[PDB]
Amino acid sequence: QTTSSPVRVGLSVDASALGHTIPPDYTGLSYEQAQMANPNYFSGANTQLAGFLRTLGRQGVLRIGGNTSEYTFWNRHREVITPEAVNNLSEFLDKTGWKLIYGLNLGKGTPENAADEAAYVMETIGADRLLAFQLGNEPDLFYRNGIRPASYDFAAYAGDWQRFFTAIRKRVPNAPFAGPDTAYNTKWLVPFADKFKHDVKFISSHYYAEGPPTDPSMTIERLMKPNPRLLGETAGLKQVEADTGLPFRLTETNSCYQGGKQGVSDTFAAALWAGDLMYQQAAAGSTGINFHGGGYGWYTPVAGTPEDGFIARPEYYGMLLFAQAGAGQLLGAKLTDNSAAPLLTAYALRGTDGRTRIALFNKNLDADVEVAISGVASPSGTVLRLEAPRADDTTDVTFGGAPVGASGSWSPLVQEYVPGHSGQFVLHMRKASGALLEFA
Ligand SMILES: *[C@@H]1[C@H](O)[C@@H](O)[C@H](OCCNC(=O)C(F)(F)F)[C@@H](C(=O)O)[C@H]1O
Repeated sequence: QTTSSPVRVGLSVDASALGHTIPPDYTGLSYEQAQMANPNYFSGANTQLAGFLRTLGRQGVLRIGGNTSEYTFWNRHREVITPEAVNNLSEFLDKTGWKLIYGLNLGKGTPENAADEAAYVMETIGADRLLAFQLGNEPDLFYRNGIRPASYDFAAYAGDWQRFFTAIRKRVPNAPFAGPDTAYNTKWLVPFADKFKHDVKFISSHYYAEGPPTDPSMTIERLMKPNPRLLGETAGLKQVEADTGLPFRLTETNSCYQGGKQGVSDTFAAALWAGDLMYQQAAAGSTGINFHGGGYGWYTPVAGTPEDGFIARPEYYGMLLFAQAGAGQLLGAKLTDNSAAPLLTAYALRGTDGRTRIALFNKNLDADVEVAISGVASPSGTVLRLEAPRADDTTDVTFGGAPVGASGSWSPLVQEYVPGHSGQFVLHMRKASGALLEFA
Protein backbone atom coordinates (compact mmCIF):
# COMPACT_ATOMS: atom_id res chain seq x y z
CA GLN A 1 0.00 0.00 0.00
CA THR A 2 0.86 3.75 -0.32
CA THR A 3 -1.10 6.57 1.47
CA SER A 4 -1.73 10.15 0.17
CA SER A 5 -0.22 12.72 2.65
CA PRO A 6 0.96 10.38 5.46
CA VAL A 7 2.69 11.29 8.75
CA ARG A 8 6.26 9.94 8.36
CA VAL A 9 7.26 8.25 11.67
CA GLY A 10 10.29 6.18 12.76
CA LEU A 11 10.08 2.75 14.44
CA SER A 12 13.32 1.37 15.97
CA VAL A 13 13.33 -2.37 16.99
CA ASP A 14 15.92 -3.27 19.71
CA ALA A 15 16.50 -7.07 20.06
CA SER A 16 18.61 -6.29 23.25
CA ALA A 17 15.72 -4.37 24.99
CA LEU A 18 14.01 -7.48 26.51
CA GLY A 19 10.43 -7.25 27.79
CA HIS A 20 8.03 -9.89 29.18
CA THR A 21 7.56 -13.37 27.63
CA ILE A 22 3.92 -13.86 26.42
CA PRO A 23 2.57 -17.17 27.84
CA PRO A 24 0.90 -19.56 25.34
CA ASP A 25 -2.40 -19.43 27.37
CA TYR A 26 -2.55 -15.55 27.43
CA THR A 27 -5.74 -15.30 25.29
CA GLY A 28 -9.22 -15.89 26.75
CA LEU A 29 -12.94 -15.15 26.97
CA SER A 30 -15.32 -14.48 29.92
CA TYR A 31 -18.98 -15.71 29.89
CA GLU A 32 -22.03 -15.56 32.21
CA GLN A 33 -22.47 -18.57 34.58
CA ALA A 34 -26.18 -18.50 33.45
CA GLN A 35 -25.01 -19.91 30.04
CA MET A 36 -24.49 -23.24 32.02
CA ALA A 37 -28.38 -23.42 32.43
CA ASN A 38 -28.34 -24.78 28.84
CA PRO A 39 -26.08 -27.91 28.65
CA ASN A 40 -25.91 -27.55 24.79
CA TYR A 41 -23.89 -24.22 24.96
CA PHE A 42 -20.56 -25.39 26.54
CA SER A 43 -20.84 -28.83 24.89
CA GLY A 44 -18.72 -31.21 22.74
CA ALA A 45 -21.73 -30.93 20.31
CA ASN A 46 -21.12 -27.12 19.96
CA THR A 47 -18.45 -27.57 17.19
CA GLN A 48 -19.19 -24.00 15.92
CA LEU A 49 -18.22 -22.21 19.18
CA ALA A 50 -15.29 -24.65 19.82
CA GLY A 51 -13.91 -23.64 16.31
CA PHE A 52 -14.08 -19.92 17.16
CA LEU A 53 -12.05 -20.54 20.40
CA ARG A 54 -9.40 -22.78 18.67
CA THR A 55 -8.83 -19.93 16.12
CA LEU A 56 -8.18 -17.42 19.00
CA GLY A 57 -5.48 -19.80 20.40
CA ARG A 58 -4.25 -23.42 20.66
CA GLN A 59 -4.09 -22.53 24.42
CA GLY A 60 -6.30 -20.02 26.26
CA VAL A 61 -8.60 -19.68 29.28
CA LEU A 62 -12.41 -19.89 29.46
CA ARG A 63 -13.67 -17.84 32.47
CA ILE A 64 -17.32 -18.50 33.60
CA GLY A 65 -18.77 -16.18 36.28
CA GLY A 66 -20.10 -12.62 35.92
CA ASN A 67 -23.14 -11.01 37.61
CA THR A 68 -25.30 -14.10 36.85
CA SER A 69 -23.01 -16.16 39.23
CA GLU A 70 -24.93 -14.59 42.20
CA TYR A 71 -28.23 -16.13 40.75
CA THR A 72 -27.01 -19.59 39.45
CA PHE A 73 -27.58 -22.60 41.85
CA TRP A 74 -25.94 -26.03 41.43
CA ASN A 75 -28.15 -29.11 42.21
CA ARG A 76 -27.22 -32.83 41.75
CA HIS A 77 -30.67 -33.55 40.13
CA ARG A 78 -32.85 -18.02 39.35
CA GLU A 79 -30.96 -20.53 37.07
CA VAL A 80 -29.90 -24.16 37.83
CA ILE A 81 -26.62 -26.00 36.97
CA THR A 82 -26.80 -29.83 36.72
CA PRO A 83 -24.22 -32.64 36.55
CA GLU A 84 -25.04 -32.86 32.80
CA ALA A 85 -23.97 -29.18 32.19
CA VAL A 86 -20.62 -29.81 34.02
CA ASN A 87 -20.09 -33.10 32.09
CA ASN A 88 -20.71 -31.22 28.76
CA LEU A 89 -18.34 -28.35 29.77
CA SER A 90 -15.61 -31.05 30.31
CA GLU A 91 -16.12 -32.25 26.66
CA PHE A 92 -16.06 -28.60 25.38
CA LEU A 93 -12.69 -27.99 27.16
CA ASP A 94 -11.40 -31.25 25.60
CA LYS A 95 -12.39 -30.02 22.06
CA THR A 96 -10.87 -26.48 22.49
CA GLY A 97 -7.66 -27.32 24.46
CA TRP A 98 -8.52 -24.35 26.83
CA LYS A 99 -8.30 -24.23 30.69
CA LEU A 100 -11.16 -23.12 33.04
CA ILE A 101 -11.79 -20.40 35.65
CA TYR A 102 -15.10 -21.36 37.36
CA GLY A 103 -17.25 -18.98 39.49
CA LEU A 104 -18.97 -20.22 42.74
CA ASN A 105 -22.06 -18.53 44.26
CA LEU A 106 -20.81 -16.58 47.30
CA GLY A 107 -23.41 -13.79 46.76
CA LYS A 108 -26.58 -15.88 47.43
CA GLY A 109 -25.38 -19.53 47.79
CA THR A 110 -24.18 -21.58 50.79
CA PRO A 111 -20.63 -22.68 51.68
CA GLU A 112 -21.80 -26.35 51.55
CA ASN A 113 -23.44 -26.02 48.04
CA ALA A 114 -20.24 -24.26 46.77
CA ALA A 115 -18.13 -27.18 48.16
CA ASP A 116 -20.51 -29.72 46.50
CA GLU A 117 -20.34 -27.88 43.09
CA ALA A 118 -16.48 -27.56 43.36
CA ALA A 119 -16.20 -31.33 44.18
CA TYR A 120 -18.24 -32.25 41.05
CA VAL A 121 -16.16 -29.81 38.85
CA MET A 122 -12.86 -31.31 40.26
CA GLU A 123 -14.25 -34.92 39.78
CA THR A 124 -15.26 -34.22 36.10
CA ILE A 125 -12.99 -31.44 34.65
CA GLY A 126 -9.93 -32.43 36.82
CA ALA A 127 -6.85 -30.51 38.14
CA ASP A 128 -4.95 -30.17 34.80
CA ARG A 129 -7.83 -28.23 33.04
CA LEU A 130 -9.21 -26.45 36.17
CA LEU A 131 -7.07 -23.30 36.70
CA ALA A 132 -9.05 -21.59 39.53
CA PHE A 133 -12.38 -21.29 41.39
CA GLN A 134 -13.52 -17.75 42.24
CA LEU A 135 -15.73 -16.98 45.26
CA GLY A 136 -18.13 -14.35 43.92
CA ASN A 137 -17.87 -11.81 41.07
CA GLU A 138 -17.28 -8.07 41.86
CA PRO A 139 -18.03 -8.40 45.63
CA ASP A 140 -17.37 -4.62 45.99
CA LEU A 141 -20.56 -4.05 43.86
CA PHE A 142 -22.78 -6.56 45.81
CA TYR A 143 -24.54 -3.53 47.50
CA ARG A 144 -25.49 -1.89 44.10
CA ASN A 145 -27.70 -5.01 43.53
CA GLY A 146 -28.67 -5.33 47.26
CA ILE A 147 -26.93 -8.82 47.17
CA ARG A 148 -25.42 -7.36 50.36
CA PRO A 149 -26.46 -4.33 52.41
CA ALA A 150 -24.70 -0.93 52.07
CA SER A 151 -22.49 -1.78 55.17
CA TYR A 152 -20.72 -4.71 53.32
CA ASP A 153 -16.93 -3.96 53.24
CA PHE A 154 -13.59 -5.83 52.78
CA ALA A 155 -13.69 -7.17 56.39
CA ALA A 156 -17.20 -8.67 55.76
CA TYR A 157 -16.13 -10.14 52.38
CA ALA A 158 -12.95 -11.67 53.89
CA GLY A 159 -15.19 -13.46 56.49
CA ASP A 160 -17.44 -14.82 53.66
CA TRP A 161 -14.36 -15.84 51.57
CA GLN A 162 -12.76 -17.75 54.49
CA ARG A 163 -16.06 -19.59 55.31
CA PHE A 164 -16.41 -20.71 51.59
CA PHE A 165 -12.65 -21.56 51.26
CA THR A 166 -12.72 -23.79 54.39
CA ALA A 167 -15.95 -25.64 53.29
CA ILE A 168 -14.58 -26.19 49.73
CA ARG A 169 -11.11 -27.41 50.89
CA LYS A 170 -12.86 -30.00 53.18
CA ARG A 171 -14.49 -31.56 50.02
CA VAL A 172 -11.60 -30.70 47.61
CA PRO A 173 -8.20 -30.58 49.36
CA ASN A 174 -6.36 -29.55 46.12
CA ALA A 175 -8.94 -26.80 45.15
CA PRO A 176 -7.19 -23.83 43.41
CA PHE A 177 -8.50 -20.24 43.91
CA ALA A 178 -8.14 -16.73 42.41
CA GLY A 179 -9.64 -13.44 43.52
CA PRO A 180 -10.96 -11.00 44.22
CA ASP A 181 -12.52 -10.83 40.67
CA THR A 182 -13.02 -7.07 40.65
CA ALA A 183 -11.70 -3.79 39.17
CA TYR A 184 -8.36 -2.63 40.77
CA ASN A 185 -9.02 -0.63 43.98
CA THR A 186 -7.32 0.19 47.29
CA LYS A 187 -10.13 -0.89 49.69
CA TRP A 188 -10.74 -4.41 48.25
CA LEU A 189 -8.04 -5.79 45.88
CA VAL A 190 -4.89 -4.63 47.82
CA PRO A 191 -6.07 -6.02 51.25
CA PHE A 192 -7.32 -9.24 49.49
CA ALA A 193 -3.80 -9.96 48.16
CA ASP A 194 -2.22 -9.21 51.60
CA LYS A 195 -4.68 -11.47 53.58
CA PHE A 196 -5.11 -14.47 51.16
CA LYS A 197 -1.74 -14.58 49.32
CA HIS A 198 -1.02 -18.17 50.61
CA ASP A 199 -4.57 -19.35 49.61
CA VAL A 200 -4.75 -18.15 45.92
CA LYS A 201 -2.77 -18.94 42.72
CA PHE A 202 -3.10 -15.40 41.17
CA ILE A 203 -4.91 -12.04 41.40
CA SER A 204 -8.04 -11.74 39.16
CA SER A 205 -8.89 -8.09 38.21
CA HIS A 206 -11.41 -6.43 35.84
CA TYR A 207 -11.08 -3.49 33.38
CA TYR A 208 -13.65 -1.50 31.31
CA ALA A 209 -12.41 1.43 29.10
CA GLU A 210 -15.64 3.30 29.99
CA GLY A 211 -15.23 4.98 33.44
CA PRO A 212 -17.91 5.65 36.11
CA PRO A 213 -21.26 7.02 34.77
CA THR A 214 -19.96 10.55 35.77
CA ASP A 215 -16.90 10.28 33.40
CA PRO A 216 -17.23 11.86 29.90
CA SER A 217 -19.34 9.60 27.58
CA MET A 218 -17.40 6.84 25.72
CA THR A 219 -16.93 7.55 21.97
CA ILE A 220 -14.73 5.84 19.32
CA GLU A 221 -12.47 8.98 19.63
CA ARG A 222 -11.95 8.41 23.41
CA LEU A 223 -11.57 4.57 23.05
CA MET A 224 -8.49 5.11 20.72
CA LYS A 225 -6.66 7.44 23.26
CA PRO A 226 -4.49 6.23 26.22
CA ASN A 227 -6.42 5.60 29.46
CA PRO A 228 -4.45 7.00 32.45
CA ARG A 229 -6.72 5.03 34.87
CA LEU A 230 -5.58 1.79 33.08
CA LEU A 231 -1.85 2.70 33.48
CA GLY A 232 -2.46 3.47 37.22
CA GLU A 233 -4.42 0.24 37.90
CA THR A 234 -1.79 -1.82 36.00
CA ALA A 235 1.01 -0.22 38.16
CA GLY A 236 -1.12 -1.04 41.27
CA LEU A 237 -1.24 -4.73 40.12
CA LYS A 238 2.56 -4.80 39.46
CA GLN A 239 3.17 -3.57 43.07
CA VAL A 240 0.76 -6.24 44.51
CA GLU A 241 2.81 -8.80 42.54
CA ALA A 242 6.11 -7.42 44.01
CA ASP A 243 4.62 -7.39 47.59
CA THR A 244 2.93 -10.85 47.57
CA GLY A 245 4.49 -12.88 44.67
CA LEU A 246 0.96 -13.19 43.08
CA PRO A 247 0.84 -12.78 39.25
CA PHE A 248 -2.24 -11.04 37.73
CA ARG A 249 -4.80 -12.00 35.04
CA LEU A 250 -7.45 -9.62 33.52
CA THR A 251 -10.43 -12.02 33.99
CA GLU A 252 -13.27 -9.71 32.73
CA THR A 253 -12.74 -6.82 30.29
CA ASN A 254 -14.47 -5.05 27.44
CA SER A 255 -14.92 -1.58 25.89
CA CYS A 256 -18.15 -0.41 27.71
CA TYR A 257 -20.53 -1.54 30.56
CA GLN A 258 -24.04 -3.10 30.53
CA GLY A 259 -23.28 -5.35 27.53
CA GLY A 260 -21.53 -2.51 25.62
CA LYS A 261 -22.52 0.70 23.72
CA GLN A 262 -24.10 0.51 20.22
CA GLY A 263 -21.94 2.46 17.70
CA VAL A 264 -18.74 1.94 19.82
CA SER A 265 -18.42 -1.64 21.19
CA ASP A 266 -19.88 -3.39 18.08
CA THR A 267 -17.51 -1.49 15.65
CA PHE A 268 -14.17 -2.06 13.88
CA ALA A 269 -12.67 0.49 16.37
CA ALA A 270 -13.19 -2.26 19.04
CA ALA A 271 -10.82 -4.58 17.04
CA LEU A 272 -8.03 -1.91 17.24
CA TRP A 273 -8.81 -1.26 20.98
CA ALA A 274 -8.87 -5.00 21.94
CA GLY A 275 -5.76 -6.00 19.90
CA ASP A 276 -3.82 -3.05 21.34
CA LEU A 277 -5.08 -3.77 24.91
CA MET A 278 -3.85 -7.41 24.66
CA TYR A 279 -0.25 -6.18 23.77
CA GLN A 280 -0.25 -3.24 26.31
CA GLN A 281 -1.18 -5.63 29.21
CA ALA A 282 1.26 -8.38 28.00
CA ALA A 283 4.10 -5.71 27.90
CA ALA A 284 3.09 -4.71 31.49
CA GLY A 285 3.57 -8.37 32.71
CA SER A 286 -0.12 -9.59 32.77
CA THR A 287 -0.48 -13.44 32.56
CA GLY A 288 -3.60 -13.15 30.34
CA ILE A 289 -6.95 -11.62 29.35
CA ASN A 290 -10.63 -12.64 29.18
CA PHE A 291 -12.96 -10.50 27.00
CA HIS A 292 -16.56 -10.68 28.36
CA GLY A 293 -19.28 -11.72 25.91
CA GLY A 294 -22.30 -13.89 25.07
CA GLY A 295 -25.61 -13.77 23.24
CA TYR A 296 -25.62 -10.88 20.75
CA GLY A 297 -24.22 -8.31 23.28
CA TRP A 298 -22.78 -5.14 21.67
CA TYR A 299 -19.20 -6.01 22.85
CA THR A 300 -19.20 -9.85 22.38
CA PRO A 301 -16.22 -11.23 20.35
CA VAL A 302 -18.38 -14.19 19.18
CA ALA A 303 -22.17 -13.79 18.68
CA GLY A 304 -24.97 -16.33 18.19
CA THR A 305 -26.53 -19.59 19.57
CA PRO A 306 -26.34 -23.37 18.94
CA GLU A 307 -29.71 -23.18 16.96
CA ASP A 308 -28.90 -20.07 14.82
CA GLY A 309 -25.08 -20.46 14.56
CA PHE A 310 -22.11 -18.31 15.58
CA ILE A 311 -20.26 -15.36 13.81
CA ALA A 312 -17.07 -13.33 14.51
CA ARG A 313 -17.94 -9.74 15.48
CA PRO A 314 -15.42 -6.91 14.80
CA GLU A 315 -13.62 -7.22 18.24
CA TYR A 316 -12.78 -10.88 17.40
CA TYR A 317 -10.47 -9.72 14.49
CA GLY A 318 -8.24 -7.77 17.00
CA MET A 319 -7.87 -11.00 19.02
CA LEU A 320 -7.21 -12.90 15.74
CA LEU A 321 -4.20 -10.58 14.96
CA PHE A 322 -2.75 -11.52 18.38
CA ALA A 323 -3.49 -15.25 17.70
CA GLN A 324 -1.60 -15.16 14.34
CA ALA A 325 1.40 -13.33 15.95
CA GLY A 326 1.84 -16.23 18.45
CA ALA A 327 3.80 -16.22 21.71
CA GLY A 328 7.38 -15.14 22.43
CA GLN A 329 9.42 -12.40 24.07
CA LEU A 330 8.51 -8.69 23.64
CA LEU A 331 11.33 -6.37 22.41
CA GLY A 332 12.06 -2.62 22.33
CA ALA A 333 9.98 -0.78 19.65
CA LYS A 334 10.38 3.04 20.02
CA LEU A 335 8.36 5.48 17.81
CA THR A 336 9.85 8.93 16.86
CA ASP A 337 8.57 11.90 14.74
CA ASN A 338 5.08 10.63 15.73
CA SER A 339 3.57 13.72 17.53
CA ALA A 340 1.07 14.38 14.63
CA ALA A 341 0.05 10.64 14.69
CA PRO A 342 0.13 10.04 18.48
CA LEU A 343 -2.37 7.09 18.66
CA LEU A 344 -0.15 4.75 16.55
CA THR A 345 1.18 1.90 18.79
CA ALA A 346 3.73 -0.81 17.91
CA TYR A 347 4.92 -4.01 19.64
CA ALA A 348 7.94 -6.11 18.50
CA LEU A 349 8.16 -9.82 19.33
CA ARG A 350 10.85 -12.54 19.07
CA GLY A 351 8.51 -15.44 18.28
CA THR A 352 9.06 -18.86 19.90
CA ASP A 353 9.84 -20.04 16.29
CA GLY A 354 12.78 -17.49 16.21
CA ARG A 355 11.14 -15.05 13.66
CA THR A 356 10.68 -11.31 14.51
CA ARG A 357 7.06 -10.01 14.33
CA ILE A 358 5.66 -6.48 14.75
CA ALA A 359 2.03 -5.67 15.58
CA LEU A 360 1.00 -2.08 14.69
CA PHE A 361 -2.34 -0.39 15.56
CA ASN A 362 -2.86 2.90 13.63
CA LYS A 363 -5.65 4.11 16.01
CA ASN A 364 -5.37 7.66 14.51
CA LEU A 365 -8.87 8.30 12.99
CA ASP A 366 -7.70 11.12 10.63
CA ALA A 367 -3.98 10.33 9.87
CA ASP A 368 -2.45 7.73 7.53
CA VAL A 369 1.18 6.84 8.51
CA GLU A 370 4.47 5.93 6.75
CA VAL A 371 6.62 3.85 9.16
CA ALA A 372 10.40 3.62 8.52
CA ILE A 373 11.42 0.45 10.43
CA SER A 374 15.09 0.09 11.60
CA GLY A 375 16.72 -2.65 13.74
CA VAL A 376 15.38 -5.67 11.78
CA ALA A 377 17.81 -7.60 9.48
CA SER A 378 15.77 -9.97 7.24
CA PRO A 379 15.72 -10.84 3.51
CA SER A 380 11.84 -10.47 3.43
CA GLY A 381 8.89 -9.19 5.55
CA THR A 382 5.14 -9.93 4.89
CA VAL A 383 2.18 -7.81 6.15
CA LEU A 384 -1.35 -9.03 7.09
CA ARG A 385 -3.67 -6.02 7.38
CA LEU A 386 -6.57 -5.54 9.85
CA GLU A 387 -9.07 -3.38 7.89
CA ALA A 388 -12.58 -1.98 7.64
CA PRO A 389 -13.70 0.91 5.38
CA ARG A 390 -14.74 3.13 8.37
CA ALA A 391 -13.86 3.05 12.12
CA ASP A 392 -17.61 2.78 13.10
CA ASP A 393 -18.35 -0.11 10.63
CA THR A 394 -20.36 -3.00 12.30
CA THR A 395 -19.28 -5.35 9.47
CA ASP A 396 -16.86 -5.36 6.43
CA VAL A 397 -13.93 -6.36 8.76
CA THR A 398 -11.12 -8.46 7.25
CA PHE A 399 -7.68 -9.72 8.39
CA GLY A 400 -5.10 -10.87 5.75
CA GLY A 401 -7.67 -9.95 3.06
CA ALA A 402 -10.38 -12.38 4.36
CA PRO A 403 -13.31 -12.56 6.77
CA VAL A 404 -13.61 -15.27 9.43
CA GLY A 405 -16.08 -17.92 8.23
CA ALA A 406 -18.23 -20.57 9.96
CA SER A 407 -16.84 -22.30 13.12
CA GLY A 408 -13.84 -19.84 13.27
CA SER A 409 -12.46 -20.92 9.81
CA TRP A 410 -9.76 -18.37 8.77
CA SER A 411 -6.73 -18.14 6.50
CA PRO A 412 -5.08 -15.24 4.72
CA LEU A 413 -5.95 -14.59 1.02
CA VAL A 414 -3.84 -11.39 0.31
CA GLN A 415 0.03 -11.72 0.22
CA GLU A 416 1.86 -8.34 0.60
CA TYR A 417 5.68 -7.91 0.88
CA VAL A 418 7.00 -4.95 2.97
CA PRO A 419 9.37 -2.78 0.82
CA GLY A 420 13.05 -3.18 1.95
CA HIS A 421 16.25 -1.18 1.04
CA SER A 422 19.52 -0.56 3.03
CA GLY A 423 18.61 -2.83 6.06
CA GLN A 424 15.30 -0.89 6.61
CA PHE A 425 11.60 -1.36 5.70
CA VAL A 426 8.85 1.21 4.94
CA LEU A 427 5.19 0.31 5.80
CA HIS A 428 2.18 2.52 4.84
CA MET A 429 -0.96 2.13 7.04
CA ARG A 430 -4.36 3.81 6.41
CA LYS A 431 -5.96 5.83 9.26
CA ALA A 432 -7.85 3.46 11.66
CA SER A 433 -6.12 0.19 10.61
CA GLY A 434 -3.78 -2.49 12.04
CA ALA A 435 -0.96 -4.66 10.65
CA LEU A 436 1.01 -7.79 11.58
CA LEU A 437 4.53 -7.99 10.09
CA GLU A 438 6.54 -11.23 9.98
CA PHE A 439 10.26 -11.36 8.95
CA ALA A 440 12.02 -14.51 7.60
C1 LIG B 1 -18.67 -7.55 34.57
C2 LIG B 1 -19.87 -8.40 35.03
O1 LIG B 1 -19.47 -9.49 35.86
C3 LIG B 1 -20.73 -8.87 33.86
O2 LIG B 1 -21.85 -9.69 34.30
C4 LIG B 1 -21.30 -7.65 33.15
O3 LIG B 1 -22.01 -8.10 32.01
C5 LIG B 1 -23.36 -7.61 31.98
C6 LIG B 1 -23.87 -7.63 30.56
N1 LIG B 1 -23.82 -8.97 30.01
C7 LIG B 1 -23.55 -9.30 28.76
O4 LIG B 1 -23.24 -8.55 27.86
C8 LIG B 1 -23.67 -10.79 28.46
F1 LIG B 1 -24.67 -11.32 29.15
F2 LIG B 1 -22.57 -11.45 28.79
F3 LIG B 1 -23.89 -11.00 27.17
C9 LIG B 1 -20.17 -6.71 32.71
C10 LIG B 1 -20.77 -5.47 32.05
O5 LIG B 1 -21.27 -4.64 32.80
O6 LIG B 1 -20.83 -5.41 30.83
C11 LIG B 1 -19.22 -6.32 33.87
O7 LIG B 1 -19.91 -5.51 34.82
